[PDB]
Amino acid sequence: MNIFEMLRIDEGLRLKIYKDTEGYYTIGIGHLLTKSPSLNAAKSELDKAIGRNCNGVITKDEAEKLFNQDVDAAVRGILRNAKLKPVYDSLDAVRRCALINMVFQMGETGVAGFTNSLRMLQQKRWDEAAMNLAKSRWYNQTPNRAKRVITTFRTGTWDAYK
Ligand SMILES: [Cl-]
Ligand SMILES: [Cl-]
Repeated sequence: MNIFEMLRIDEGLRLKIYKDTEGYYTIGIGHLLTKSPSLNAAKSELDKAIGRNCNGVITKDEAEKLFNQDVDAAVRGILRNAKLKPVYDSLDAVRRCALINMVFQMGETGVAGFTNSLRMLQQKRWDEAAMNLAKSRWYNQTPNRAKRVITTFRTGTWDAYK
């Protein structure tokens, strides 16, 4: 198992513009296009991201390209973030993937706001951090996915995904 496989399971793959769980226009493997209510704005953002007239549809290849970009951006973002970097540095390989997952989903900023949880992960207090992570909007809105990420942090293994 690796980050790509992990995220492919949590996000799915769709080749046509769709609304995410929060109602935002998205495509491919969890690639947010926009938070605007306008399908056109979405369609516009899409073409700009692909560089062609897409008419709201893309190919698999294109979906995978956006995915590679997004994963790279997430890692780089973590590594640039004063709050995130130290946490990342302190973790083992598996749990690092869990932190990338959260960043991909919620943004650097979003994750950086899980102050208490971050401190606990940094102190290697697995069970405590898991419980704290659970007390969040995130957990309440997408519980199955949250639970998978949380178990990953708790155990340090890929069991939730197997
Ligand atoms: Cl809560
Ligand atoms: Cl879910």
